[PDB]
Amino acid sequence: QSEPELKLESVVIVSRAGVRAPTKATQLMQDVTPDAWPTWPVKLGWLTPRGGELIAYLGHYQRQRLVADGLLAKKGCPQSGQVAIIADVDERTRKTGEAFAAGLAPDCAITVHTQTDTSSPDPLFNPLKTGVCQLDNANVTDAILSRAGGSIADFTGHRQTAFRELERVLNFPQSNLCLKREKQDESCSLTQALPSELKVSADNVSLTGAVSLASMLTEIFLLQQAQGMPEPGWGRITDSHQWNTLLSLHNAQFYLLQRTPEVARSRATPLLDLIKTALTPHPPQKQAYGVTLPTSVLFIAGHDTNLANLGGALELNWTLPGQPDNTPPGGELVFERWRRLSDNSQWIQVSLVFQTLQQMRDKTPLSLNTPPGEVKLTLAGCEERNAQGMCSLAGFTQIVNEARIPACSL
Ligand SMILES: O=P(O)(O)O[C@H]1[C@H](OP(=O)(O)O)[C@@H](OP(=O)(O)O)[C@H](OP(=O)(O)O)[C@@H](OP(=O)(O)O)[C@H]1OP(=O)(O)O
Ligand SMILES: [Hg+2]
Ligand SMILES: [Hg+2]
Ligand SMILES: [Hg+2]
Ligand SMILES: [Hg+2]
Repeated sequence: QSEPELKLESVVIVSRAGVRAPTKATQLMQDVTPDAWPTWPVKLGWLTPRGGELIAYLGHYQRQRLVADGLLAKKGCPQSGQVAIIADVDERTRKTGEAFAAGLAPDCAITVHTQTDTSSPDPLFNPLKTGVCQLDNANVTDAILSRAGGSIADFTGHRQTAFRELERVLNFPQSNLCLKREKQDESCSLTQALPSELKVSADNVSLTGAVSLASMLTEIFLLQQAQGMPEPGWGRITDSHQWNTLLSLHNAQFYLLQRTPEVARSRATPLLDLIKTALTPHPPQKQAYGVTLPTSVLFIAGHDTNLANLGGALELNWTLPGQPDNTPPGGELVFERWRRLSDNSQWIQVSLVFQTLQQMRDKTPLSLNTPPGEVKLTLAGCEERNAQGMCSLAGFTQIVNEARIPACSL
């Protein structure tokens, strides 16, 4: 029987938090629709129990997957430290780490380590906001505008079809924002009523107006769907095409603010350092978060911006068949180090593991038989590859060292 020529030696999963209630409920959100937003079973921004179950499924899947690759034992709790879990201080990320452990090894109580000070943000997930490093305002401004085609106006102008789809879903024409508008000489328009401007500072970047609103609203519609609510978008979202059109507004914002290299590299450096050190073979030692690296499996509960920052920084591009959100709740950026038995050389494979929107809607349990979606990624900047398209450890290490911003390391 043909035997595998590669042996899995280490896995690093950067995961976005699972399904959660929208993070805010502003007046603007109510003014763009005459309808009422459906309420959620948990506080704003918190993980819903269904979201935890969905993450638990991925945890269950990963356990089966890793067992077949012989990295984890089929029975019992993983050895001490064999599995390490790190999470951002947010309630949803902490709970996502807990839901993953529960699914990976039920009743095994794998600790979910976070920064000790839980009332302060963790720079690992955003060194910009905590002041670890700064963005070059002038350079970032030019890079974002450049990728926008010169202006936000031209950017949004190319996505009016998607904006009109959102307006339709919101029944925008019959909203307070529309009715109480004075310049009623022209038709009501989200992009016109809320001009979008690029804001750039040393610690942050943002798009005001319709761009950021549309990006948040469409994500909420996705959240309603994944949460299993009766009629997302008030029943006005009836087919896959509409889902894609709507979410494209969401992916569009991330393309500008989170994938742009001038922002991504800085914002992803701490995570790049962690990932590299965890994937690089070396003597174990209690490190950051009280975790010992390297180890078999490291699961990091982060956010969608983290996945996008890492994609931009590593030049990893992807689209997820069945999932309109490129960085969906529970989505996992998976890094694996495989050793080639023939010569003991080290290789790194990157992929994006995720649940399709329907698998979230139907809350379908996962397993090797019913696996979640998975896309094998290709590091666009890697030259030295093996038969299976993986990048050599040296190649990967070169890519990370050139991408990271030293000034942003922790
Ligand atoms: O960590 P927070 O301070 O609570 O900020 C959150 C978080 O963004 P980050 O990646 O910067 O952490 C959400 O991302 P997830 O944790 O869900 O992965 C994002 O939600 P979306 O981008 O998916 O919509 C949301 O933004 P939003 O206003 O659209 O809810 C945003 O909140 P802020 O805009 O206030 O920073
Ligand atoms: Hg800890
Ligand atoms: Hg280490
Ligand atoms: Hg996202
Ligand atoms: Hg998202």
